[PDB]
Formats: sequence, structure tokens, C-alpha cells
Amino acid sequence: SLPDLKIEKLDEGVYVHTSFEEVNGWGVVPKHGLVVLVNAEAYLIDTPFTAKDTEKLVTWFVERGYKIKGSISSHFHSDSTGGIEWLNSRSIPTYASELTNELLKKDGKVQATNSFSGVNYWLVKNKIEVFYPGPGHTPDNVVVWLPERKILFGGCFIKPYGLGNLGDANIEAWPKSAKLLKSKYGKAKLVVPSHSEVGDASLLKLTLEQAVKGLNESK
Ligand SMILES: Nc1nc(C(=O)O)c(CCc2ccccc2)s1
Ligand SMILES: [Zn+2]
Ligand SMILES: [Zn+2]
Repeated sequence: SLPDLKIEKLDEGVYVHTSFEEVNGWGVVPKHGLVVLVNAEAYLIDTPFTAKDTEKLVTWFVERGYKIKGSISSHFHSDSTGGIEWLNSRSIPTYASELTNELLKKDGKVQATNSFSGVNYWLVKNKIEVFYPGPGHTPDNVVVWLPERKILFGGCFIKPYGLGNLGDANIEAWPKSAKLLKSKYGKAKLVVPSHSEVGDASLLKLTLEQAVKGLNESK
């Protein structure tokens, strides 16, 4: 009996969707993703945990005149991919990196129907960019950049106050990856993490600090 899916305007044409799980040992965890509008078309940046919540989310925007053109999953964990099966079931195109789909397959999960590879990928040319900084929270994690309003979705890689679940993490690489991300995206106006509140580009420095600290206090 946890809070319900929330949808909230972040900037013009950019919405944050927040869904909720109770995870043993952590308590209630929020999960943020985005819905990005381009004309009468909406793009999901990460899916909620469940089919149910992905249905709610899609319907919210359809009922407002938008076609759901596709969704992109920042990494293979359920908090980014839990809605792929329902989106596939609706013939909404789903995008994940080639590395994420191979991890979905190995984890016994349904994969995204469209895959991409490389450091930079345009989901929508000059409007929605995907960037791979390196392994960190997971081997596959990517971030999503909106050049318009200078908004960076960092997924579960942006971890300003603690790294979270390290089961699938690479703590060796994470400081390397986080320095790179800070370098590329220092001029972001807004940075959206998966599990804490939106902030500015200082969240990139905080993440780098948390990655260094986790490497150091790993010995
Ligand atoms: N679905 C969930 N993802 C994660 C994750 O680490 O990405 C969870 C751990 C909770 C946590 C999140 C942020 C900072 C500290 C702890 S739960
Ligand atoms: Zn994760
Ligand atoms: Zn997470």
C-alpha cells in the first residue's frame, strides 16, 4: 500500500514519472524516468517497474493527444525495463543498447525490440541523445541527454548520496565513468537520478565522489 505513479511537468515538454517499490532492507524506493514530448509524440525514458504502471503512464499521455513513439531503457534492471513486455505487446517500439538486451536475455527477460550500440546514439536527432559513460552501477548503464533544455537523465548511475545496490556494479570502473560524465555534461541545467531528487550538475560531482569513496572503502 505504497504511493501511486506520479507524473509531473519538469520543464516544457519534459515530464518526470515516479513509481514506487518497497524493497526489503531499503524501504520505499522511488524510481524516476522521463516522458519527453516532440510535437504530438511522446518518448519514454525508462519504464516503471510494472506493466500496470506502464499502462497508466502511456494512457495519461494518449488521453492528452500524444502518440507513444517509443521508449528507451537506460539499463537492464527491472526499474528501467519492467514495462518493455507491455510496450512490446502494444507495438510501441522499445529501445535498449545491444549490451542491455544481451543482459536481459541472460537474465531470462524479454528484450527490447530495437537495439543500438556505440558511445553516442540519437534516439531522435538533435533532441534525444543516449551516451554510454562506462560501466558503473551496471556494465550497460547509459544516460539520456536533452539538448533543448539541457536535461540529463542519469538513471541509476547518478547516485549522489550513496551507490545503492552493488550486485551488478563495477566499482573499479565507476569513478572513471563518472569523471567522464562530469566532463561531458557539466553544463546540464538539470540532472535526473533514478532514486533521488532532481538537482543541477553538482549531482555529477557528488556521484564521482561517491564512486571514489566506494572504490576506496572497498579495501
Ligand atoms: N530498484 C532499485 N534500484 C536500486 C539502485 O541501486 O539503483 C536500489 C537500491 C536503493 C538505493 C537507491 C539510491 C541510493 C541508495 C539506495 S532499489
Ligand atoms: Zn539498476
Ligand atoms: Zn535502480
